[PDB]
Amino acid sequence: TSPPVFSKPMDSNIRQCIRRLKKRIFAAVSEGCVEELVELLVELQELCRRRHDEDVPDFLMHKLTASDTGKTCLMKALLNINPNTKEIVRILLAFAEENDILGRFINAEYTEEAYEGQTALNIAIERRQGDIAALLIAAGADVNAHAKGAFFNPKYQHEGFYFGETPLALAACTNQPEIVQLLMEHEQTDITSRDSRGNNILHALVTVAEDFKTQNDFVKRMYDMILLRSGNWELETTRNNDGLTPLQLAAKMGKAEILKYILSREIKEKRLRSLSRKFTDWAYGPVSSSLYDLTNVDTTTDNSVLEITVYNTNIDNRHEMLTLEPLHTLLHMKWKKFAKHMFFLSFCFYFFYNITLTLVSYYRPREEEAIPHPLALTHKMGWLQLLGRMFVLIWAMCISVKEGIAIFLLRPSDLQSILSDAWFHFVFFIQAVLVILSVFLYLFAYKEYLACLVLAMALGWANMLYYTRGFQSMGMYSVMIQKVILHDVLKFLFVYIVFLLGFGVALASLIEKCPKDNKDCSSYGSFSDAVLELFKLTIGLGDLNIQQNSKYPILFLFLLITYVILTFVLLLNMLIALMGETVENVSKESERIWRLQRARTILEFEKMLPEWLRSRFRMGELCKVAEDDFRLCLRINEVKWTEWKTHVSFLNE
Amino acid sequence: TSPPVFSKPMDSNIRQCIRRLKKRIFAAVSEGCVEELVELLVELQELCRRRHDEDVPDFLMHKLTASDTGKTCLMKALLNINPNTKEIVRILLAFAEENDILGRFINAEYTEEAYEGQTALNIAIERRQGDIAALLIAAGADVNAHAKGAFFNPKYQHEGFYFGETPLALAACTNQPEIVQLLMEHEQTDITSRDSRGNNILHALVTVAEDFKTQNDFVKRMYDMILLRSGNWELETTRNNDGLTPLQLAAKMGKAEILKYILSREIKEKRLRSLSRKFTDWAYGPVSSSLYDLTNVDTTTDNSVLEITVYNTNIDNRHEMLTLEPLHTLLHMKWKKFAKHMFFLSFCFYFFYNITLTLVSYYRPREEEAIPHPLALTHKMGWLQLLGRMFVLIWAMCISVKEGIAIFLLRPSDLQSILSDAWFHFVFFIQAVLVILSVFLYLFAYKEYLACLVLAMALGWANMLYYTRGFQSMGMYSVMIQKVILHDVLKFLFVYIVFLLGFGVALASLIEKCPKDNKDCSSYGSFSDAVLELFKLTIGLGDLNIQQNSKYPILFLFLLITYVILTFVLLLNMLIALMGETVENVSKESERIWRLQRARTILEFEKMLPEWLRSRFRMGELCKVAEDDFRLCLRINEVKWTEWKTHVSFLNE
Ligand SMILES: CCCCCCCC/C=C/CCCCCCCC(=O)O[C@@H](COC(=O)CCCCCCCCCCCCCCC)COP(=O)([O-])OCC[N+](C)(C)C
Ligand SMILES: CCCCCCCC/C=C/CCCCCCCC(=O)O[C@@H](COC(=O)CCCCCCCCCCCCCCC)COP(=O)([O-])OCC[N+](C)(C)C
Ligand SMILES: CCCCCCCC/C=C/CCCCCCCC(=O)O[C@@H](COC(=O)CCCCCCCCCCCCCCC)COP(=O)([O-])OCC[N+](C)(C)C
Ligand SMILES: CCCCCCCC/C=C/CCCCCCCC(=O)O[C@@H](COC(=O)CCCCCCCCCCCCCCC)COP(=O)([O-])OCC[N+](C)(C)C
Ligand SMILES: CCCCCCCC/C=C\CCCCCCCC(=O)O[C@@H](COC(=O)CCCCCCCCCCCCCCC)COP(=O)([O-])OCC[N+](C)(C)C
Ligand SMILES: CCCCCCCC/C=C\CCCCCCCC(=O)O[C@@H](COC(=O)CCCCCCCCCCCCCCC)COP(=O)([O-])OCC[N+](C)(C)C
Ligand SMILES: CCCCCCCC/C=C\CCCCCCCC(=O)O[C@@H](COC(=O)CCCCCCCCCCCCCCC)COP(=O)([O-])OCC[N+](C)(C)C
Ligand SMILES: CCCCCCCC/C=C\CCCCCCCC(=O)O[C@@H](COC(=O)CCCCCCCCCCCCCCC)COP(=O)([O-])OCC[N+](C)(C)C
Ligand SMILES: CCCCCCCC/C=C\CCCCCCCC(=O)O[C@@H](COC(=O)CCCCCCCCCCCCCCC)COP(=O)([O-])OCC[N+](C)(C)C
Ligand SMILES: CCCCCCCC/C=C\CCCCCCCC(=O)O[C@@H](COC(=O)CCCCCCCCCCCCCCC)COP(=O)([O-])OCC[N+](C)(C)C
Ligand SMILES: CCCc1cc(O)c2c(c1)OC(C)(C)[C@@H]1CCC(C)=C[C@@H]21
Ligand SMILES: CCCc1cc(O)c2c(c1)OC(C)(C)[C@@H]1CCC(C)=C[C@@H]21
Ligand code: NA
Repeated sequence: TSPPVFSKPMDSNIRQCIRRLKKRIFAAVSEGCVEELVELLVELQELCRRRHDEDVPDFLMHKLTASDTGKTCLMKALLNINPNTKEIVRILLAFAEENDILGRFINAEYTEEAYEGQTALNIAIERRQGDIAALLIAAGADVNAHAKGAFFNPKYQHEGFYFGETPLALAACTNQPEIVQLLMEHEQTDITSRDSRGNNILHALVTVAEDFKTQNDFVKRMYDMILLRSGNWELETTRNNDGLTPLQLAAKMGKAEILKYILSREIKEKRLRSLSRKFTDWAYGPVSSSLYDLTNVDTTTDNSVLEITVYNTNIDNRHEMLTLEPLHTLLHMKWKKFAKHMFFLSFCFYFFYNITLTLVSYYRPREEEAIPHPLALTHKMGWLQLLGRMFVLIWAMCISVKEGIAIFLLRPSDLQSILSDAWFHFVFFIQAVLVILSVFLYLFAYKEYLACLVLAMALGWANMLYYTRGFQSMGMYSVMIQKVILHDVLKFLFVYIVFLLGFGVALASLIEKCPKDNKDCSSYGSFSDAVLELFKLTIGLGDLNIQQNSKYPILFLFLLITYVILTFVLLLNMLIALMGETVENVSKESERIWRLQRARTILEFEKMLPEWLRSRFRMGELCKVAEDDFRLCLRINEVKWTEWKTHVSFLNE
Repeated sequence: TSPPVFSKPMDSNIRQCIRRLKKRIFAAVSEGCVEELVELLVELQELCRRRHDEDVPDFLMHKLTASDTGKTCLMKALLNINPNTKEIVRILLAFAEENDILGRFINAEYTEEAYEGQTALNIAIERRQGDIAALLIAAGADVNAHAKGAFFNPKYQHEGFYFGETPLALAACTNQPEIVQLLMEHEQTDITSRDSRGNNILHALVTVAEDFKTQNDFVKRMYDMILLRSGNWELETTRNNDGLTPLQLAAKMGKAEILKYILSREIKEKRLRSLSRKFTDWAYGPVSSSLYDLTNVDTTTDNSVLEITVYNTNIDNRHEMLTLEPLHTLLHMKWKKFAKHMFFLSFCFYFFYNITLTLVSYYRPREEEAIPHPLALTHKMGWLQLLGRMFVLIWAMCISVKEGIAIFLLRPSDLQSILSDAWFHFVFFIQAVLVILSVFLYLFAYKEYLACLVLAMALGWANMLYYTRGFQSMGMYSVMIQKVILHDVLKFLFVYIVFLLGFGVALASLIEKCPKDNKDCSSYGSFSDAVLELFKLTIGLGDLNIQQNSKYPILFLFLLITYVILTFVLLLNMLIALMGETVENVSKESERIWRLQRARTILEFEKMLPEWLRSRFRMGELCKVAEDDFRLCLRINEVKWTEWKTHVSFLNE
């Protein structure tokens, strides 16, 4: 989108159009001027020794610090890498040593609010200068820095560089394993240290990964190395300010590959046997067992990876994120255990509810038809009453409440994206409200119950099409009728409704008054009649040259002909082309959308259950893995024939 | 297209079917006849020494020059390269030295008007003969040649070989860097020298480049080498006879890659720091700043690169030419600064104008309907008058003038290509003229104002569809409704209008006169009625066997059936197939056309502004780059995540 905008830049080589010794020093450090550096430092020290001792450190720092932002000559030298930067770095460090300012000088930080908190080690590590990083780390550097500020903590991507506000995080995110090892070995580096939002190095690595495989073993390898060399089950347990762990964060942001690696991370090497989650039990060829860990990947605690992966619509990579067992096996087990039967019961109850509405609407023509009303509570009807009158009115509320909650909990910015069941949550609620209001209307006198009851019946019969997601083959349609009617038949109206309006008045103006023939006498009378006739022309009912027309018959005929040739073709057969394109696009992608909707329904029904039954319908055992650990489990026996065949073919040939 | 045609050819090995010593010499130089060369030259010199001195040079030149075209034996020898051309070249040069004709002989030029002005050095350089080129350059050659004539200066491509009419230009355009260096080092070669149209070597290189990347670093590398070794900011400032610089010429002709290279040419090496246009300020990973130069790339002077890139329709590579910052950033800044609000104001004013027209046309049925007229100037109506009567009539003129200018400035051969906003410039003007003429008609008496007013209202309501280019999603339709109606529903009529005419008279001929039944009595009466009934059959109203038919009922029924099966299908459902193909073709290419039209609108509105506001809405600062230069600037902070990630992955692995 639009380029981001920042305050004063870090290093401005090209001076804009908007004290001597400091500028001399900055220019000298910018390029290779070793002799100039020596002379400038000599004269600077001679000037410095002109006053009392206590002001020597402050004066030296002020002379070597740019008051505009707080930049130090060392940072300028590091930023402008030249084939002889090492010598100037050595000279500056020695000069700092002379006056005993090897401290603050090294650990200098910006002052401008944009790049606040930066330090020399960050710049040294960024520019690949590993040797300078080692020198600074040894001498006096402070690894536990925090590069806060807008530039290092943008509101979103494409507006800054977020890496973790820590030298170790920057080294890991810029693919510098050697610097990572050097920093980790140093005792001062505390690996677990949340910086700004709440993020240990693992979260920083997760939030800069790629959404798929291109060639990058970089992020995955760095994450694995950090987790291993850490040697503790602690990094993957911390939480950020929003309360997420690296696994949950990877699931939420949509980074599929880190999630895949971390769900099934196996450590064959002995003596760890605890940071893994895929304890393999036995394997005899194609058949392979496993003991995947469900400690935080089952909808129990509050925010299991499954719920975050299913109930989020920001990303569109979810189709590959639900075949990353134990997610797939969990969904299958729930579906075959407690979610299909509830789905069928809901279908049957809704169908009988609609049939009851219709049979108390038409079969009996709502009554004897004298001065009647529907169900209400009138007794003395027996069998048809206690079922017909009650079951509807009760069950209607049972919907109005449930969906009423859903719309209340609907998050607009995310859930309004269609294909997230909102288009049905609205219609169910509208139908229930219509039935309730239909009853309440006549309940006083209000003889208008009909319109509302008929609207409710029509909406209910139309919405009963929602339940076609239970069958795989006839499940795509329920998506098309949405995707089309909000992608090709809604943006199309804003075009059509122009022409129909345009010619709607035009034709209505050429007409001439003929009250003489006892009535209208002409097909195109008022605006409404002209619009209706144009619509019937668009669908096709008939036309003819209308008499009683003034200022021309030819103009009227020409206008009608051009409307017909401009709407019945070249518009309708263009909307149809767009509709065909949309159907083709959303017909190949049938498995993904259907499976996603089935998962959403399964999770919704699982939530609907009470705590008792849900506790009964748990999955897993109490695996004892390594000498202290009791973690949940899910024994899933996988079988892979093609993979085993290709492996054995390419192995022993 | 058709092959080009030239006059007498350069070298005619195969004599056509349409003095001795000259032919002997030409034949000897054609192939390897060293001994023949020696003998012929000896006898030629013996003959030459038969007369006085003053005629010796002229006689020698005449004997060694072909009067038909002016070709010299040296040029013939160079054209027919043989494994022993060096020896004959040496012999001819020595012989020229003997008689002191090492001048004119070397600098010989054609006489035929087609290949006029050519010289030996051109032929030597073309044939890869670098050594011969060096020899000629050393001895007496004239580098500052001009190879004029039709063959070297064709009216367009595929009719000649245009390279710059200069040995240096030919060497650079035939990928001969060594010869280029040899010529540049020679002091006589003046690099800046416009030849025929006005072209320094840079323009010649720009006008022979490729429109995209295939493998050719050739043209770009040669351009870079010439510009660098020139070492001055002068070549990119000259102008041709049409007043364009290499940057502008590259933009106009459509060569995208040279434009891309020259907009963002960065010279890292110090001591130049002035031929660049991308002074990079700082970079800390993905985030990168820049100081792109807008000295001649902003719509200020008269013909900035932006205007030439947007307001030209000859090429169709523009879609990649508007993502070559600072063009894209300039467009974004203008759009978010002063072009969106004007667009919305125009939309609102046009919408209210159309609604006023409609409400003074229908809502009031144009009046009490006794003997009325629309707005005119009749007073004593108050609120509805001062707005209804004035705003339209005034605003109409405000359109008729503006569009009236546009059509006047419309260049036919280029702008008539549709998708260049002509299809709307015509309709707006027609609508305004119709409103004005509608008023002026009745203004005397002329009770025909209706037809014109209704036409104006219909056209205005239809054209209000123009404003759908402001929204990205609903912006394609404004292009579909043009492409389809000028590419599939216009070439289709010339077919349909045959059948409807063909059967139009045929069916009208089998009818028989029945004035006996008080009136027509038969559906297919005159030609007009038959045509109308056939059209209604095509769209669908109804049909039946018409009585009162002579010479057969069977023939009439067969003709109608074959028309229905030949038009209602196999023609309409073929136009629909073509329409679907066009919609599919122009639906994928939605971003490009919409962005191009948005850019055109932005530039048009920018032009519309007065000098004051435009001066207020400038962009850039007064960058001071290298020691003398004050040039405009545009600080654009770019961010590239994927590029940085792939670079770092492939760099330190
Ligand atoms: C008698 C007359 C009155 C009758 C009244 C009865 C009703 C008559 C009804 C009439 C409407 C009929 C047409 C419906 C469709 C039109 C488009 C639309 O609705 O949304 C569009 C605008 O996108 C949005 O997100 C809109 C959100 C609106 C609601 C926001 C609620 C926020 C507060 C919280 C809620 C508070 C509680 C609210 C409930 C109390 C959707 O388009 P999109 O976003 O581009 O979709 C993405 C599609 N894609 C993913 C394929 C790309
Ligand atoms: C959501 C998508 C679908 C939309 C709906 C579907 C498409 C469109 C709708 C279709 C339904 C059928 C037609 C409409 C209903 C009839 C009444 C009506 O509306 O118009 C009435 C008046 O209005 C006009 O005459 C309109 C004049 C031209 C359009 C003006 C638009 C701006 C309105 C003004 C803005 C001012 C702003 C001022 C600013 C300074 C018609 O008068 P009538 O002839 O007496 O009525 C018929 C009576 N009869 C039949 C008994 C004889
Ligand atoms: C009551 C009866 C009378 C009514 C009268 C009222 C009007 C009635 C109207 C009737 C016409 C209705 C049909 C319109 C479309 C037909 C085709 C067409 O017009 O151009 C076609 C011919 O291509 C051209 O370029 C034609 C240019 C013509 C104008 C030249 C003006 C030159 C002088 C300067 C101007 C001087 C001032 C002029 C103004 C004063 C366009 O086809 P194309 O070129 O192949 O298009 C490329 C498409 N592509 C890029 C997708 C491939
Ligand atoms: C731009 C694209 C769209 C084009 C328009 C749409 C498609 C075509 C048009 C449709 C509109 C409706 C029909 C036309 C209008 C009616 C009048 C008419 O034109 O014909 C009249 C005469 O002409 C004929 O009878 C024509 C004979 C056959 C075609 C001859 C073509 C050459 C013309 C000659 C060249 C000579 C060259 C000589 C060289 C040596 C018909 O006579 P009529 O029956 O008395 O009229 C009806 C009267 N009534 C209804 C009151 C009874
Ligand atoms: C006869 C008809 C009468 C009514 C006419 C009503 C007309 C007025 C309606 C609305 C006023 C809107 C004003 C704000 C938007 C300005 C344009 C804009 O921002 O476009 C954006 C694209 O936009 C999209 O990509 C959106 C895609 C969906 C468009 C749906 C249009 C539906 C029309 C009905 C909607 C209303 C529904 C309710 C109607 C009652 C791009 O612009 P940007 O983001 O600013 O660009 C900066 C960033 N960028 C350069 C990187 C892109
Ligand atoms: C023998 C093998 C057994 C295997 C395991 C069996 C399953 C597990 C055990 C039991 C099933 C689940 C028990 C808890 C029910 C909680 C309420 C509930 O689910 O409400 C829901 C369903 O509506 C009902 O369930 C109606 C209430 C009674 C359900 C139990 C019937 C008796 C058990 C009969 C058991 C045998 C059944 C035999 C025939 C299949 C409400 O949904 P809704 O109102 O439609 O939602 C409206 C909004 N929406 C449409 C957008 C979603
Ligand atoms: C207004 C209307 C009134 C009537 C409404 C009647 C409605 C009731 C009709 C039938 C009840 C069926 C109950 C059992 C099936 C449950 C779902 C199921 O199993 O789906 C399976 C997919 O299914 C397919 O892939 C089938 C594809 C063809 C579907 C055709 C539907 C025709 C509808 C008419 C049919 C009846 C014809 C006769 C009608 C008189 C998948 O489920 P699974 O296999 O259990 O999943 C485990 C394995 N898996 C996860 C790996 C996949
Ligand atoms: C093939 C597809 C092409 C593309 C689509 C094209 C779509 C075109 C859309 C719309 C145009 C179609 C015609 C609409 C008007 C016809 C009725 C009329 O004119 O008058 C009638 C209504 O008169 C009124 O004043 C009430 C109008 C209420 C709105 C009715 C349309 C709502 C459509 C909402 C659609 C939402 C759909 C959402 C889901 C998609 C009655 O007036 P009358 O006739 O004089 O009768 C006398 C009775 N009276 C005295 C009581 C007045
Ligand atoms: C607070 C933040 C401000 C940000 C910057 C604001 C913008 C910059 C500042 C100012 C806007 C530009 C000023 C110069 C206008 C020159 C004339 C001109 O543009 O004519 C054009 C528009 O028509 C008009 O502009 C009508 C004349 C009055 C415009 C100014 C209104 C008062 C300022 C209100 C300011 C607040 C507005 C608030 C609501 C948006 C004529 O176009 P047309 O006739 O349609 O063209 C016909 C042909 N065509 C259709 C093929 C093209
Ligand atoms: C589905 C699509 C298929 C493909 C397309 C197929 C297209 C086919 C095209 C055309 C053929 C369609 C039929 C046209 C004629 C019908 C009227 C007639 O015959 O007579 C009438 C006109 O009589 C005249 O003499 C005036 C004719 C003026 C031209 C009218 C058509 C202009 C179409 C321009 C279209 C431009 C479109 C540009 C944008 C696209 C009246 O005669 P009558 O009936 O005897 O009534 C008695 C009245 N009278 C006494 C006053 C005479
Ligand atoms: C089948 C796909 C889901 C669905 C269900 C509906 O109830 C309706 C649907 C779509 O489309 C709209 C909103 C245009 C209908 C309006 C009126 C009625 C009678 C029903 C509405
Ligand atoms: C919507 C695309 C732009 C557009 C605008 C128009 O005004 C018209 C358009 C197209 O098509 C033609 C020229 C066939 C129409 C003729 C008659 C009328 C009433 C309008 C004409
Ligand atoms: Na098709």
